[PDB]
Amino acid sequence: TDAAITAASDFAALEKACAGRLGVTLLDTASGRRIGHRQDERFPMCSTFKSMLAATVLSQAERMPALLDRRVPVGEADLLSHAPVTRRHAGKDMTVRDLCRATIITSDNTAANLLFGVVGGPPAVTAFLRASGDTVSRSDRLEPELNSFAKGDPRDTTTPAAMAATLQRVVLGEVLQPASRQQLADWLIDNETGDACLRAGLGKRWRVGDKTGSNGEDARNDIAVLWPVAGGAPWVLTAYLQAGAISYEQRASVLAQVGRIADRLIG
Amino acid sequence: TANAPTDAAITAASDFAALEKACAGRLGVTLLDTASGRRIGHRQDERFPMCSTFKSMLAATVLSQAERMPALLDRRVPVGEADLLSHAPVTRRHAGKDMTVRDLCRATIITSDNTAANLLFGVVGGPPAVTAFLRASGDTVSRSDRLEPELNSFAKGDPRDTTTPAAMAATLQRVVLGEVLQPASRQQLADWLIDNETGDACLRAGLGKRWRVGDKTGSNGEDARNDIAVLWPVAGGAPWVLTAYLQAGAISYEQRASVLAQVGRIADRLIG
Repeated sequence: TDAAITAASDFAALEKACAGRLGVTLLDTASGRRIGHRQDERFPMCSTFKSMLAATVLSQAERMPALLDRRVPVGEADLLSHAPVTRRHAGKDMTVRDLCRATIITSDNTAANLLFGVVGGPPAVTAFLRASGDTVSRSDRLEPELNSFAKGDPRDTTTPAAMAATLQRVVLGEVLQPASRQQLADWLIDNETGDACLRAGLGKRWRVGDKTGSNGEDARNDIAVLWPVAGGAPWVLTAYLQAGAISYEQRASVLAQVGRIADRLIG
Repeated sequence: TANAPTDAAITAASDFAALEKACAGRLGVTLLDTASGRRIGHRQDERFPMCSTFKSMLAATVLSQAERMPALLDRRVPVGEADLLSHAPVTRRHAGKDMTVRDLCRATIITSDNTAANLLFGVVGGPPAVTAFLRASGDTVSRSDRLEPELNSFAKGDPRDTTTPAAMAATLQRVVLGEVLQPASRQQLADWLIDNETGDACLRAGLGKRWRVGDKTGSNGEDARNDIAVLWPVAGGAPWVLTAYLQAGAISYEQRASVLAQVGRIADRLIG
């Protein structure tokens, strides 16, 4: 129940309260120390992969800067469910840069597929991940098929620990040039879809950038970079959950509770 | 001339003059057919406060300068706690760090963000740079004079930060649809207008599905509520421009939006 979610003082109790499978990594970027729960098990990325699709675009634009201003057409036939920004531009076109922003802050699925076309598909995103040092996460399909998950099928999956290390390297490290990583961070900070997830459980001391993901079966995820507003080293927090026995809304509550527990662990 | 305006009298009005009488206000409208140049309207040459509608031209000014220094759009500007104003829905998230000029442009068009507008004035040379851009584009009427939030103040006979419906309609045509900016600039500006999030209850509420609409609103805490828009026919054809400026202090803030929605309904009937 809702009461059991709210009473949970550690990740195992939280997982038991929703009868699900929860994967979490909390990473202190100053020390490299991590606090995890099932952090090496695979979970479907769902829309959390869009953060790295955008990063792949920025990385390609470092060698061809006009790429971000290139315009790609949006057709009525390309519209998928949940395409809030691209739907306004059907019959005309959008810049690659505005497609990146849209796919991160509203999770627009049509934007994502158009950007896959621009960067060279799931192999391009996988190549960027490997190049960045991540040998675990992988992109294999487009929207909306990538949201499918089956135990033992590693397509479009990551682990909480791998994704936390990758967020650190790509958003905070040297994989991208400073201008590119700052643009990516700003999009994560402007995210609109995560207000009921990790952000709901985190206190005012953090500036948060995050990207959510979900599918229609049982998965609800949120990955985040937390910058201390007062200054200091950021933390990274990834949270992946599969819990088919509770409602969509209750899955957000579980993620909010992850944020509350994490905030206590950092102190 | 209404002694006690109601929602019902507003939605019953079928022409601009009757709509003005129903809300006991002062309404300025210009509906411009870009293919023939003809205009239909009301008080088209009287001055009204721009309020936030000027941001469309602040963004156009930035783009015009960036055509000559392209790195300008990627320059990052710090957002300080001290820069934050009451309406800062996007810049509040970035206080203590910085934002690109391009993202500040986006924020000031599609939200109520006033801090973004002041940071951008710092980059371009202030209100005088916006006025100079307007003059070079052929507008001899519109003028930018003050920073936020003072520019939203209006007094009869004080022309600071004002325009007229006819002047702004012509300027929107030249800037959004014409050759004042380079194609890539004008398309970026159109896309920001199309993405606007503050105007759902204003002109858009009165306009039918046959139009793709970009718009920019503006209002103050006294009696002004405005919305300027470019209407592209989804099926294809020539766009129309519609500017609407309202002062109506006898009705509530929410009812001022209803008056603009009714302008939209009337206009849609007039275009046929």
